[PDB]
Amino acid sequence: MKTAISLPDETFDRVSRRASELGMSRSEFFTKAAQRYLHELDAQLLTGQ
Amino acid sequence: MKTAISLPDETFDRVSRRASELGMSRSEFFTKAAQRYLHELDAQLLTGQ
DNA sequence: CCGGTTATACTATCTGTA
DNA sequence: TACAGATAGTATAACCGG
Repeated sequence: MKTAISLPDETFDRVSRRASELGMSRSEFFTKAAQRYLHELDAQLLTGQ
Repeated sequence: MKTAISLPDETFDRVSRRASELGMSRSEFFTKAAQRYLHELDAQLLTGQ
C-alpha cells in the first residue's frame, strides 16, 4: 500500500529536484534508492575494512 | 511536508526488512537513503567522467 | 494525554479511448 | 476535442508508545 513519510521542507525539495533531474517518479526513486541503499552500505562497509 | 511513496506488497516488505536490518524507522531510512544517494552521487560525478 | 509514524482517503491532473 | 478512469500527491485521521 501507499506510504507516508514525514520529511522536512528542504529535504523534500531536494528529493523532488533530483527525482525530476533523473527523470523518474517519487515511488520509483524510492525503489531505486532502496536498492542503491544496500549498494552504498555494502560499498562503504567494504571500503572501511 | 509529507511524502507519497506508492509501493506494492513486495517492495514494501523489502523496505521494512532493510529498515529493521539497520535498526531504524522508515522515516530515518529515507533520511539516510537520500544521504546515501548523495554519497554515491558524488562518486558518480568523479568516477563517472 | 500528547506526539509521531503510518495507512487510508479524497482530490486533481494526465492519459487514453470514443 | 471531450469525458471517464487510473494513478499519484497532499490531506486527514487512527493507533501505539512513552
